[PDB]
Amino acid sequence: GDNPCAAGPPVDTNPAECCPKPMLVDGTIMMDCYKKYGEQTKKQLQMDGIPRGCCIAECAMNATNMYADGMLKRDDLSKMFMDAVKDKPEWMSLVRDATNACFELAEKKMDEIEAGAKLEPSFEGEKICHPISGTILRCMGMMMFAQCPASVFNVNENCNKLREYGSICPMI
Amino acid sequence: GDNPCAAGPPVDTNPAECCPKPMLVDGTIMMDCYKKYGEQTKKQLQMDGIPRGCCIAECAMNATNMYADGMLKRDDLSKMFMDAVKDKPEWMSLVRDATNACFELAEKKMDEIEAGAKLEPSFEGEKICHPISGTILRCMGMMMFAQCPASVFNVNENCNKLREYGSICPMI
Repeated sequence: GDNPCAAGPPVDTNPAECCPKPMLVDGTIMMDCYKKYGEQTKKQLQMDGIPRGCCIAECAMNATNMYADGMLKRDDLSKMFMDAVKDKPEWMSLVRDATNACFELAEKKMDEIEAGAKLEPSFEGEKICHPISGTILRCMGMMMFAQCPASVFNVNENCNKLREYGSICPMI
Repeated sequence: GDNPCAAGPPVDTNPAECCPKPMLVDGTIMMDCYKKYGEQTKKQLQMDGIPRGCCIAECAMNATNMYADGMLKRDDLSKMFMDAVKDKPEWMSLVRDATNACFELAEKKMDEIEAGAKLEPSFEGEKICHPISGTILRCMGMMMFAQCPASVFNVNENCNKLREYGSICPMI
């Protein structure tokens, strides 16, 4: 009632069911990528200090031949993204916008990412990946929840409470 | 296991319990502003067309003498934000950046923001707000969840899976 942000989220609500977000990179690559590098990233998530590069993310960008020499091909990556939504126009609008946001926003933490990229394995079999991918690939993902197309959003008592929670509460 | 983003989040996990995010605007002001314009804002989420301005935010930006003539006082707001977290240096780093991100992201969607300010009330008794207030503060609100200091975050099974969820699932 009075305190919605006390309550927390709606219980059995899946944001992908509330919002059918598209593949900017093929869904089966990430399943593969996660299963490969999921266990490590979940550790690295709980580490302090300089943030460690997300290996799922570099593994995915490698596969699509977008990453090379510490470099993600922004130029090539965009169109790669533009092509996914050739089939869903309501998303075309968002993705274009989100791209330069993610990239130019990534430009702010260049010095921290540059630091993140130089690190050595925290234990046996830790793969040190360049964090740039995971910036962009997380950034893009978070971005697509945030401005879900009014045309694609799944509306219901739950998903409404869900959109309502996430929309109002962060500032509350 | 393999698909964590299938399972969804844990149900009884508060993102603010996992991260006791600071009040940059008095926690009780938002209660009032929410209590006043809450029903109205929850409608506008479901409305189409040009995005409608968040009034809670505008009301809060008013009360703290930050909103005036359709213009948010960037300088004073900047300064107001430090004053909240002067007592939490672990947040200062974050707060400064989030300030400039939120503003500069708002710089991107200006022509879209401008349209929202010109709209006409959809019926009897709609109060129309400038979307800038709700823009910056929603941006601001999500950011500190997003960059919750490893020093501030509560470590436990839930809060850890939760973090694990939010970092990895958006990109899947």
